[PDB]
Amino acid sequence: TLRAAVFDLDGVLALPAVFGVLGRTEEALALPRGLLNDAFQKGGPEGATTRLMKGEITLSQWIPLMEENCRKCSETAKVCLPKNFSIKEIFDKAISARKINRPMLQAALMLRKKGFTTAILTNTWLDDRAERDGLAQLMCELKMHFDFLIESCQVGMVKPEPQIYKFLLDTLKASPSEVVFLDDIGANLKPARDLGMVTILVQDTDTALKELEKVTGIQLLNTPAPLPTSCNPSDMSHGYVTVKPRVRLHFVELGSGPAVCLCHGFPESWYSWRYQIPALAQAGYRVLAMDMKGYGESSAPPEIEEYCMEVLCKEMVTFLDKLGLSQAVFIGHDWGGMLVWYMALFYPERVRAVASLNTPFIPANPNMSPLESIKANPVFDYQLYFQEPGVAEAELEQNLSRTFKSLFRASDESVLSMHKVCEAGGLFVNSPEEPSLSRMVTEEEIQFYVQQFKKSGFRGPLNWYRNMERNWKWACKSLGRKILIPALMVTAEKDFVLVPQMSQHMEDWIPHLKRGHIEDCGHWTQMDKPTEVNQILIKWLDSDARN
Amino acid sequence: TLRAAVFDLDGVLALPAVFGVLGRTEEALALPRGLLNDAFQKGGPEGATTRLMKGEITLSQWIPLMEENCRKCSETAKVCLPKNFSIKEIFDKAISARKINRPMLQAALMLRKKGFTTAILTNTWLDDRAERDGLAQLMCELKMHFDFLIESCQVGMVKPEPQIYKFLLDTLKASPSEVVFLDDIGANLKPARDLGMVTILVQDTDTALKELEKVTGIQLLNTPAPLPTSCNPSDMSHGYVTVKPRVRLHFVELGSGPAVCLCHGFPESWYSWRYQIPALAQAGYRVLAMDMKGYGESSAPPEIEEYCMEVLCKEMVTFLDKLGLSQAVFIGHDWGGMLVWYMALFYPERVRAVASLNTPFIPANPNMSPLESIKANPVFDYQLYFQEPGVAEAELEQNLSRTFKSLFRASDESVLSMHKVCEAGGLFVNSPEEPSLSRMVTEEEIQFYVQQFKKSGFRGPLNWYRNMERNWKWACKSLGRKILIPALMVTAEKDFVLVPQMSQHMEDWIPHLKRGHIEDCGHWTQMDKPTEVNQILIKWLDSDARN
Ligand SMILES: O=C(O)CNC(=O)NC1CCCCC1
Ligand SMILES: O=C(O)CNC(=O)NC1CCCCC1
Ligand SMILES: [Mg+2]
Ligand SMILES: [Mg+2]
Repeated sequence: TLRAAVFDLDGVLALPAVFGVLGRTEEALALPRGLLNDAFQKGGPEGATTRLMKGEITLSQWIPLMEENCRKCSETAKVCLPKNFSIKEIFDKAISARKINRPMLQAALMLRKKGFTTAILTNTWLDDRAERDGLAQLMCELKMHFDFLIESCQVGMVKPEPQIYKFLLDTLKASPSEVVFLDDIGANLKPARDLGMVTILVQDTDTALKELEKVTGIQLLNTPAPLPTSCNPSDMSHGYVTVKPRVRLHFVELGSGPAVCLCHGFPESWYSWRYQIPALAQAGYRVLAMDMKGYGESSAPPEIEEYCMEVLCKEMVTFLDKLGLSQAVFIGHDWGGMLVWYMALFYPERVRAVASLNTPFIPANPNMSPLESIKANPVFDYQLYFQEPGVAEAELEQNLSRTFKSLFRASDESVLSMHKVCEAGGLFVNSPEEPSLSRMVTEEEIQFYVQQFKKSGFRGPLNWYRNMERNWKWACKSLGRKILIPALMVTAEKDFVLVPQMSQHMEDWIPHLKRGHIEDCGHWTQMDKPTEVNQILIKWLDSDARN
Repeated sequence: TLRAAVFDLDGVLALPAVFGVLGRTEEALALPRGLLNDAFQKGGPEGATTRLMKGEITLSQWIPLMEENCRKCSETAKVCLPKNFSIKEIFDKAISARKINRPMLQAALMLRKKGFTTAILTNTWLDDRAERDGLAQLMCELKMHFDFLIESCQVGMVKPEPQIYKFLLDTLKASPSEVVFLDDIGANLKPARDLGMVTILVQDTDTALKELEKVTGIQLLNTPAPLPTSCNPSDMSHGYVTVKPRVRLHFVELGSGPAVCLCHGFPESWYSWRYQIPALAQAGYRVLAMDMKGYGESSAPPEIEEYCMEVLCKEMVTFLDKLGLSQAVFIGHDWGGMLVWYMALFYPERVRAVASLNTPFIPANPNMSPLESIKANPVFDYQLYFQEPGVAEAELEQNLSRTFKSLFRASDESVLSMHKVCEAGGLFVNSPEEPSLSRMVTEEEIQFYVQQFKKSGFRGPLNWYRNMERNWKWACKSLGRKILIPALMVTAEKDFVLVPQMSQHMEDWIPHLKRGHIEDCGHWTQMDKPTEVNQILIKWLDSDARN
């Protein structure tokens, strides 16, 4: 029956009710109980506040109009008002004080995730205060999590006025019988019920939910803590920068603030950051999730030299150059991590801070060459099998779906022998033709990667592994340096190829290196433990990158 | 003969020579003349500074190494050093003190603009200081104005070492005989001359130029002040955001900082901002030059309603939503200006500040309808001729090249009667088939607009003029409000359709409205007086938007 959940802002998705603050201001200032609220609701339908609620006048225009009310109302009850009394000062404080009632927003999401059409019906105003950005940001966040957002000062109708409820109904394209309306104000519930909608008086959050859980027959309370917000490719802003005649890099941009450039690994995409992209943005940053040269919508020249670490790095400096960014926080995973370490070693000027996940910085050995060293570690055997051009491509491209479902797996799921790969003659030689779906990725998520690699295949990506000798000779130029800029090394316990023990000597080249670890975390960090990663990175960015 | 000009950074394109500061530090601190410089050049080819110059060690690694030198050198001349002596403190100050020697950079540009291949050959270092961003930004600017930038700490060679000069020669793809090398250090000139290159000892800027002007046979000195920097479309970063199922907006992004959204007018493009885009970026902002719905790479649905002011505005709020921007500075011209005024009236929350060029805010008249009002102003007659769908399209699309060359003209150039257009049955009825090339635009610039309008034509753009009634009824909803957020109204003297006298009553609806005017400035402001516009907007942004 029910198919729509509509939430109120002040007192439901947002607390504490910017409203309530009035009652406290009075108690606080020992003012006649209701003095402030009466001046607020003064004029009723023809009130200054009702106007301000219908978008007739701005909040800034209202404040003075709401001051007079505090004098008239004070003139009736035979009272006064302190000298430092400020309606502005009061509301700015009340508003910024209000925060997203997390459990409520989550309850809303759940409903949506299970077929419900969500919407926010609220009696708000046109905020032109200097601190208006407060609201702006709060909404900037809530907005995305709801199909609709019906603002009073926008639709020219406020709440109890039935008109708006017909509007809501008509907007949702649903009849009262299949809609749940939650408000903290009783009056706003009647019109709702008179239409025959399920209404819930939201007093204490937990109870409202109980009723909601009840009426909707979905478990909203004491429910497992979700995964961070994932972003829909088609809703993202896509960016393209030509760094060289035949090379254009594609990236997804979201947020404002210190620029944080995310460089995924092999064989991934910008999408590999789908969980930290909103989080970090929301965290106060301007996230630039890259599509590393050779992947997704980025250029993939066939040439192997085109993917040596030096070239790749210069192109990233150029990417910044073209974008007008002097610096930028570089956070990389897998190959991306290798890339950002060399970005801090050759372009400190452009790297605001450096951070790597799984990939440890290990100064190249002046004597022994890469090929030799790699051969000295059964786990890296897969890298040798990536040398012969075409060979690896053929297997990986054979069945994209199977390729990604076989790769992207938790540490406990495995299904890909990694020891004797060159020996087995293949990476999948003894793997299922139809691998089970990993916990980390949904069918869609995998198909996204598929369509992406259908463009340029695995030749470009694989070439990242085909410049060992070159990258080595380059790295040798930096054997005298040291990472002195803010750095963070996040290691993942259950990563059996990029084992944490490999980063134990990093502090020698990176003295003030900070760290992070993650339990039961396979190689595919972003996907495996998204919450932990966002938490770890934001904490670090906030203390070392925002400066 | 000459075809290449290579400039040194410290002492040529950048002053005052971060170097020289040493001599002053000594004089300042009454230190034995050269004490500090000797500790600096200590070790010669095998010096700590030579290493740091070849990229062997970072500046941060060097500082301590350069301190010891100040003790050894002080130990020889029988001297000491104050307690608050800091090599770090000294250099940070010296470096941020250095600025782009404007006349020199300009001289360089000129040369390039006249066929010269320019390049910066410098003995720099890997700056990993906390204030490294200083250099980063200075280079971020110089870099673009030169074909090449050969850094010592990057190429593994410092200056006098001939190797680098062969490198320069080989990089420029030119022989000594056709290259001019300018340095403030004599030693760096010999290797140059030994190759047979024209060298110029740069002491005082003006003289160096005189010699340069001489050797190159091009007037570099006392030459007219150029136009701001224009941006090459193919070098710009392009962004795409889908705001609705069938609507994707295209924009050009450059810079970092408060987001400033530029909304061009009819019939233009993001390119109409080609002069303020770098300037503003360089000014400390994140410029987002839009391609307004109906233009360039943006979607152009045929529907007329799709271009009413309300719809257009919601889509801009969505553009922000998708980009993760809570606010944004909206600056518009012509129709764009009309758009940003309504953006401040319906979405104050999202507009950090509002600014308009030419277009004045004029509250809609509750009684009289648009059609009627417009008919009451012979100059607006052109707008009536834009009503009948197809008609205007046919003429404007007939000859794009002629269309734009006829439109984009200084106030003194004219060539398009505007009075009786509906009467003449056409906007070009008595205009040349091959209009002369305006001072404001080069042939290429015009052809850019052409190729752009070859995509969606003039139907989309023209529809902006086809929603009068609708926009009117919408505007009436805001007749009670007022623009209380930071606003700037820039008027152009010689604009005969959007005359300055039309903005004389704005302060009534926008109390704290700031202003700007421009002399002899036709309608096409961005193009007519680019310098004045950048100056006006940056001044305002810096005091009202950066806050
Ligand atoms: O480039 C590096 O330094 C190390 N890269 C990897 O370990 N990549 C994974 C690819 C997928 C299978 C596991 C290893
Ligand atoms: O939209 C408005 O409010 C006013 N627009 C114009 O004046 N546009 C120009 C187009 C090219 C010819 C001159 C007028
Ligand atoms: Mg409420
Ligand atoms: Mg010099």
